[PDB]
Amino acid sequence: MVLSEGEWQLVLHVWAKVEADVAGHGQDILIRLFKSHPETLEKFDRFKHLKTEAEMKASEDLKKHGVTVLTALGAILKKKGHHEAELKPLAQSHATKHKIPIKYLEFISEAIIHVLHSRHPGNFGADAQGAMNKALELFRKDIAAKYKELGYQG
Ligand code: HEM
Repeated sequence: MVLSEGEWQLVLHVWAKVEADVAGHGQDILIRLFKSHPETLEKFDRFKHLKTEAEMKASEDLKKHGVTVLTALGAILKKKGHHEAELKPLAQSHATKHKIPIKYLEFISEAIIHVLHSRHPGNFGADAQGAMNKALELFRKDIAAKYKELGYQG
């Protein structure tokens, strides 16, 4: 796939709003993912035990991980499609160490779009949401292709 420049602009314009509060968005997004798809919490041997949303909100470790995830995702989006380098180490650890199925990257893509929609309705109308979905599908497609080369296509 190839996004046009206008689509990238819509993606980087709402992302600049996320970046005003990286740790708060990270929390929202991971909690929305775990609530929606509790099976994904099992992949975290660190958080696994968190039983409620209140516990999740209070977990300092969870919030740090959220900042890690978003920082890496933001560095990938800012490349505007030229992200091969950034993807390599990410696809190797998720395919060999963590073992995250493509299906779970779709689930978090959904949680990212839900949260931007709630927190930025004015910078996240239909065209901007289509552009963000297109940028995340691109991301999932390049990752999936690297999974296959690494031997996982999981
Ligand atoms: C936008 C998608 C994602 C990005 C950009 C991302 C990024 C990262 C980064 C940068 C790290 C630390 C470095 C590393 O281990 O590679 C990480 C660790 C991890 N990620 Fe991903 N991740 C994403 C999605 C997921 C999803 C969907 C899950 C599972 C449901 C997941 C599970 C984990 C786990 C198990 C770790 C290790 C956490 C800890 O033990 O420290 N990741 N991820």
